[PDB]
Amino acid sequence: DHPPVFQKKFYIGGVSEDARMFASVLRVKATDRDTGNYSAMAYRLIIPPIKEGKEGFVVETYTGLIKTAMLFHNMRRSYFKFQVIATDDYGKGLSGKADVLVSVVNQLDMQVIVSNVPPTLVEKKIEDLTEILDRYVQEQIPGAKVVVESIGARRHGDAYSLEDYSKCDLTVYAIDPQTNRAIDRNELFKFLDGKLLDINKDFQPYYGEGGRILEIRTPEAVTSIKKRGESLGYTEGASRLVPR
Ligand SMILES: *[C@H]1O[C@H](CO)[C@@H](O)[C@H](O)[C@@H]1O
Repeated sequence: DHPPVFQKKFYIGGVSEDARMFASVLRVKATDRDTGNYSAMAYRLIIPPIKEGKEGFVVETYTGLIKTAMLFHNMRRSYFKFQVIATDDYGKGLSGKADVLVSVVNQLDMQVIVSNVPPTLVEKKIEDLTEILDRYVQEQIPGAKVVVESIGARRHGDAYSLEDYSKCDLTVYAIDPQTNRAIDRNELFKFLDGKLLDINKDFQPYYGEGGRILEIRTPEAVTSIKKRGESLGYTEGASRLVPR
């Protein structure tokens, strides 16, 4: 008689500082090893105490969806290590467990993947596309996890203020469980841009003929942060100050 087994031993996710209350973070799932059943699994989180009556995150008991339960203003680099449990038979059966890491980021952690297909196409296939991106990042940083911040129209024009809904801006970041924070955005750029032709070939079954990533770019918000004189420090190979 065997306990529920989570599909991953370790779920990694992220939230941005501006995430709304009860925003989706990630979904967990456990099944019975012998039958594959999962229709009666009750999911619960085990989170350490948080100040001020905040609860951090909740999980939908019967769907496994983890959602935010507090705001994350100014909390870039905060991290939440907790557990999720699954108990079969609506709580009356055996239990399994997995670890969870959620890291807080902002636009200083992100890169924009620009594609020549509409955002609805990218969104529809996002699970398969994220898994491909994971593979390339994990070759450089084992165990890292790519997270999708947003999928939208391609931004362009002055200050990237115009929207082209026939193309797509896919804003991503990656969380490193060794550091409990995001991978440096310029390292993330190097990982993706350096393999852009290989990633494009892997994306072909999903983007269709003629579809490809056009470029990787840094969010416009990063330029606004430097103009305000924030997060500026030393970086390697340059005398110009770049936001951290
Ligand atoms: C809730 O929705 C987010 C995206 O909005 C997913 O990334 C997550 O896995 C869950 O399905």
